[PDB]
Amino acid sequence: KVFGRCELAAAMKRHGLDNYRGYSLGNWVCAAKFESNFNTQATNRNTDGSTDYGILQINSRWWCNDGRTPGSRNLCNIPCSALLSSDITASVNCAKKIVSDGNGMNAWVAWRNRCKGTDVQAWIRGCRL
Ligand SMILES: [Cl-]
Ligand SMILES: [Cl-]
Repeated sequence: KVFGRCELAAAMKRHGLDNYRGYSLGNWVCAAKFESNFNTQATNRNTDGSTDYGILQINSRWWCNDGRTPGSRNLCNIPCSALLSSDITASVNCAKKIVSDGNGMNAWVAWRNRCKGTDVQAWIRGCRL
């Protein structure tokens, strides 16, 4: 599923992401924009052989099981394929764990490089919600 901007903002809000660990809704929408272009099916292979999955490009090195990342963990206790669903519940629940791990949203390199220190509220501006 490719979400609309305001559609994704609403789904994230419903699942308790606005202001989670202090990160406003626009931070999460901005992160998703640059990680997946709002496509729940986005997958990308990393140099290390791990793979990033879903709307927030959650990595198989620590967070989900894909069966093909040696020496990995599955800290969200989920198959990586659950992160590609049209229903974002699994991605949101696992993102809550990630952003609580100590470095906040800097866990997402694209958030640090493309969202952090910008007008992230632009990403939810005009949205009813
Ligand atoms: Cl915001
Ligand atoms: Cl923080």
